[PDB]
Amino acid sequence: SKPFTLPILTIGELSNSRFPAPIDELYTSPNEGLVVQPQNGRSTLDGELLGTTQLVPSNICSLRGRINAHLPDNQHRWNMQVTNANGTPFDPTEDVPAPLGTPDFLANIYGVTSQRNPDNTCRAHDGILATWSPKFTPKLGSVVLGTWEDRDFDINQPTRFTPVGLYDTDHFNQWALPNYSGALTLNMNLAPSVAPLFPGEQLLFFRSHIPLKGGTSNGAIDCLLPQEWVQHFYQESAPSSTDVALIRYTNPDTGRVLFEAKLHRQGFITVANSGSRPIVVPPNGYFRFDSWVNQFYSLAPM
Amino acid sequence: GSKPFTLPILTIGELSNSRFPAPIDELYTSPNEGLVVQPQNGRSTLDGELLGTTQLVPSNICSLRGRINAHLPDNQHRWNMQVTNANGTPFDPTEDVPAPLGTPDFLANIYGVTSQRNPDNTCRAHDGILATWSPKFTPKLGSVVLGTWEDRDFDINQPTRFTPVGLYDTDHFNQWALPNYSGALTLNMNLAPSVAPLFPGEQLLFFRSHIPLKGGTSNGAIDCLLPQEWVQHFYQESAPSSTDVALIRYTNPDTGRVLFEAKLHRQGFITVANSGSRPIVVPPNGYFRFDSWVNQFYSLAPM
Repeated sequence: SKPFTLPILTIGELSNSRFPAPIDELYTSPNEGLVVQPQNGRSTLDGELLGTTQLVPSNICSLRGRINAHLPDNQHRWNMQVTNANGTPFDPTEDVPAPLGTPDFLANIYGVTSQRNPDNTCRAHDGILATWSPKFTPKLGSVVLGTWEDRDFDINQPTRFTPVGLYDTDHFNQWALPNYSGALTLNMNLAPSVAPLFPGEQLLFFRSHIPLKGGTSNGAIDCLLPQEWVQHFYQESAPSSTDVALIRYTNPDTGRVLFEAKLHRQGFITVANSGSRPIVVPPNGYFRFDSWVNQFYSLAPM
Repeated sequence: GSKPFTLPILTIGELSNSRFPAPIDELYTSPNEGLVVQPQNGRSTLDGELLGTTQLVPSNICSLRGRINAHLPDNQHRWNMQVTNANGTPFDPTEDVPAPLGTPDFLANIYGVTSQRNPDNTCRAHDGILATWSPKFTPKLGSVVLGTWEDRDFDINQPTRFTPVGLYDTDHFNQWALPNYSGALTLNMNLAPSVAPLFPGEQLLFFRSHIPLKGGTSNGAIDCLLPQEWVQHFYQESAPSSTDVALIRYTNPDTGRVLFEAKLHRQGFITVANSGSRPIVVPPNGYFRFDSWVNQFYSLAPM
């Protein structure tokens, strides 16, 4: 078989796969009572992308298309038809939950909506992508973008939303999926929920504290795999010999090993740990693949 | 045996700009008559030695982070920021880089958002400008100025980050003009070298993005020598280069149909046999594949 590998990347060299941001720390938590089912940053270990996951980092939580209308309310809102990169409208019959890169959490996402016309005249206005809105219907090919009172966009010109962070904390829940087709509809083609199946284990996350325009929050976005691991597995396509890869967080200069973890075939990590805490790792260290083990493998407790 | 050199399996719609956070929109070639082409982001040798200000994390391209340390005494709503490493230690100007890694490598009014989060999780963010042409843009000395608008304030000595979005306007915009990383009347140091064709009848080939512009008229073109994914691939692979020039061919893997060929130079840039300034259209499913080690005297099939 083509041997399985992880990329040689320290924590300061990793990116979040659910929001455009550097990884700030590793984190573990029980997430009691919640369903953990992110749709970005989802890949099998042998490189099959899942959910809404795609490879281009600047397309994470970005959508593009053409603005088609200014809405007749007092909220300064603009409807956008979502397109592919070639300008063709999104096809709702594609077996994805939503256009690739669509945000996978409820929030008021602060960002900038920009346009460039064929004659190279441009405009951009900061504002909000409300992923909880009844008119957030990206699987139907349309979303609404907000800005402020005095701002206009051009109808039917190429349009892009660049995400920046959270506008505020209203509606923010990183583990609540949007209704990709709007109210009273079921999401489809989802990457499965993930949970520890072995006793004494918790998920391990790659955490970013993303920007927040106003309010009080740690802004935590937890991904199952950093974007670089998604990219690596996609390129490598190494066969998964068992359901679980044993990985160890290692300092390459001294060989000192900090802890060990289970990297599951479906693309997430578990550790033997209790409670919600940040993990501190050596700045020069990174996970190394050790061996393929079985699901009942007992990890050394952190 | 030596590890074979390879390019990643990535179509043009799967590539990223290495000089600005943006997808690649097209390939582009140009003689760039009379200009010195010397970008500092998106620079790597084929064997994976990063050069200039190049670093691996895509969301850190044209970002700076640190701690705001002063509100400046004019009507311009400008804030001085001490640049830091991720752990909060100040940037060390004696590091043999031109500037902190990921620092912008072109003159512009860059539109973005400056955000803060205090230890007690209280936050604030305000849009505004990073003016890389300003006398106060001195990232190699560990400080830059950030603008916002009236009656917007930041906390002194709290963690701060600038997220770039695009161009604020076109004033001072020149993608091939390097900043003065240490300010007025200083020389830039530790630069990745300028690049140009070495063989007659060739031009550079660029991976081009049209980045956002807040107001004005411009195609917003940012041309990189290597997409960010190729920088990332070479860094991981570290395959030794057998000669100074790799012959690469833009190929559709479904049919084997080859569109054109190019030279991928050891120092990390591409040339093609072409004349004139024009975008290039490629098959959506195609990508460059490494064909063979040639050398600089290899005569390319004309595009």
